[PDB]
Amino acid sequence: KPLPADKQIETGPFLEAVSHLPPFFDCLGSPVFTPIKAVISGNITKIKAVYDTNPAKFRTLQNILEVEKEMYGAEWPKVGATLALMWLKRGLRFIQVFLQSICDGERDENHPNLIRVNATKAYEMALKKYHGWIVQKIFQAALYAAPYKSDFLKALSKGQNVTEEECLEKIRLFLVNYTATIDVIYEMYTQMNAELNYKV
Amino acid sequence: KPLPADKQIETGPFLEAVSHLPPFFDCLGSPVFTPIKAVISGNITKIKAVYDTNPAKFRTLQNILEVEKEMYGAEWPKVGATLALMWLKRGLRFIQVFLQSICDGERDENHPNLIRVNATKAYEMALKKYHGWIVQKIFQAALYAAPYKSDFLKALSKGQNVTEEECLEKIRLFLVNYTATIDVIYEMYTQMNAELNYKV
Ligand SMILES: CCCCCCCCCCCCC/C=C/[C@@H](O)[C@H](CO[C@@H]1O[C@H](CO)[C@H](O)[C@H](OS(=O)(=O)O)[C@H]1O)NC(=O)CCCCCCCCCCC
Ligand SMILES: CCCCCCCCCCCCC/C=C/[C@@H](O)[C@H](CO[C@@H]1O[C@H](CO)[C@H](O)[C@H](OS(=O)(=O)O)[C@H]1O)NC(=O)CCCCCCCCCCC
Ligand SMILES: CCCCCCCCCCCCCCC
Ligand SMILES: CCCCCCCCCCCCCCC
Repeated sequence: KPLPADKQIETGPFLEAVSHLPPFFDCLGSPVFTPIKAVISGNITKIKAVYDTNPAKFRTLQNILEVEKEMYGAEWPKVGATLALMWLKRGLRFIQVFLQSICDGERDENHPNLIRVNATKAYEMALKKYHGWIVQKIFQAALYAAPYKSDFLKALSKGQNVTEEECLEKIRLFLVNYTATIDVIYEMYTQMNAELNYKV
Repeated sequence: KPLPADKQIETGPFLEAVSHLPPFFDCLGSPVFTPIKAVISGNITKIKAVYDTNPAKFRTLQNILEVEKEMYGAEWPKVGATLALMWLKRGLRFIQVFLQSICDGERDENHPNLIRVNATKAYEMALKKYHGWIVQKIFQAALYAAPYKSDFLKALSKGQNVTEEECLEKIRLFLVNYTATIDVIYEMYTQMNAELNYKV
């Protein structure tokens, strides 16, 4: 759904929406992506657990950061749902940049059947800042398991079997409100000084 | 707790016990192990979700396999809690073999400060059969992140700071009922023809 004019992101609906994302990792043709599915689902579960404690107090994502800042003092933002959402958003941004790169026709002219270049750009823009050497090396190894472009687009078409062109048009439309929402989440972290820059 | 004479493993208590395991992965000094934590926690969550549907019908692990065999016909055992426990047990066996290898004094004489040889033996005995090439390569990369032996033993001592010798004695005692329990789970899969041998 489009953002409301005030740009507040309702937590409940957000959680319902993002919970559709992990199952797509089971559509990528490689069990290599199972642990990624699980880590993202863990972030979502942690945010849901906090929300469920008091759905009014945590009605919006903005409320989560505001309330937790007040609740946790010196340990914040490296705590609670603020931390879980900090990581979740990085995964959401990876997906944004990846999909946008594919839709924008970016490709390796000698491997046009792969999506490695798109995944690498997304990784650099969303995650690499926060990863040490061994994690980067595992990402590089995992790229071998990334699906062929055609197979990837087939994972997104609801089985239906449309053309690549039709699939990409649907992704382009999806990206409008998706990108807008992720941008608001990033803005909130920035404006609240809630972003951390430690490496894993 | 020791096995009852009839060797039935009560599901509730089992779930309570195994839920202590994922947090140990956060004590290993490397965020590389977070996705492993998450995958194991996912197995546990899936078994708990089935159990919670009907705690009497699923009172024991044996009941889970028996009931699901009857519930799911041709799709079983690649379904439900049977599948989740099939994978969980492989992780439990890895931990068994790893700990036992350390306790038995197995080491690489030119890297006695590492636990790579112990992890490799555990991997070979518990998981490698079920992993294709890229997953094996990721395991090998991840070994770089494995803690030094001293640090690993410090993760198990409840903070306390005992000698390595004391830590290993405690692990040896732990392994008695742990190994017995995992052996019963493996036996159940074998006797029910519930084991699968597909690779990921
Ligand atoms: C052998 C086969 C298997 C396996 C593995 C293959 C792929 C592995 C990719 C390597 C990169 C991730 C490895 C490490 C991940 C995690 O360590 C980090 C931080 O994870 C966070 O850590 C926090 C504490 O600092 C809290 O515990 C968070 O927990 S919480 O409780 O606060 O919620 C937790 O998520 N998450 C990350 O780096 C985020 C990664 C997002 C990934 C987005 C999709 C990427 C798609 C890539 C396509 C190639
Ligand atoms: C960049 C930094 C990060 C990341 C990654 C580092 C380590 C990665 C290790 C690679 C091996 C695991 C990679 C793949 C894992 C998973 O694909 C498999 C099957 O996973 C199962 O799949 C089933 C469908 O077939 C169901 O979906 C199960 O879901 S369910 O819903 O049925 O419950 C699901 O668990 N589990 C496995 O292979 C089990 C692995 C157990 C591991 C035990 C501890 C190992 C300790 C090793 C010490 C070195
Ligand atoms: C190698 C990276 C894989 C990224 C997984 C993307 C899954 C989410 C895609 C959601 C887009 C839905 C568009 C509707 C057609
Ligand atoms: C590199 C493999 C790491 C294995 C993680 C083991 C965690 C579970 C250990 C439980 C043993 C508890 C003994 C009590 C002192």
